Amino acid sequence: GPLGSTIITSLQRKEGHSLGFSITGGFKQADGQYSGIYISKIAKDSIAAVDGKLSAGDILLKINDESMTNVPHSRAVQMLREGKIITIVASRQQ
Amino acid sequence: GPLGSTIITSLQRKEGHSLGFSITGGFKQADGQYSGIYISKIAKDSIAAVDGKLSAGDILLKINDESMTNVPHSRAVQMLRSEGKIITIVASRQQ
Repeated sequence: GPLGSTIITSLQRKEGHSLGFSITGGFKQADGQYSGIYISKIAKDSIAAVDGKLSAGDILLKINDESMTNVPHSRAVQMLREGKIITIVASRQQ
Repeated sequence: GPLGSTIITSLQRKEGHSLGFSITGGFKQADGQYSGIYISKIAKDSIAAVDGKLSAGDILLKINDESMTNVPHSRAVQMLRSEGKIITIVASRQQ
């Protein structure tokens, strides 16, 4: 059956470091909605990697009280570029 | 690599009929959060099946302005029973 772990983690920006994960998705669908946004890769040496909670393939659902569902790619990027503390809610399918 | 279609659809209850889809998930995790809620099955003859947008395996993210993320299973059931004639559902289909 379908299984989905709910991942919640808070990351602290470090001067000179980025969060260290790339994202994909958030594409405009023919029906007008925007596709889901996923974590594509995580740099082995980065704040997210050291945290260890997130993983590539996770779907991003929330970033600092901002929903990522039916949201364009550019908006999710701009929202991750925002304060010192970034609380992320994602889902990991298995 | 990962791709996910965002499905949004509004269903109308029919007097004498139920929505006609079962759900699974919403289990309490060791970290305290509740797992995602998925559509398990859809009755071949039901409002959701006739609508055709939803499918088994889709993860439910929103039901009539109520988030389904980090929500226990019983709460999702009660919210899919305490909802009015119109049910607006937002889910994601992974491929």
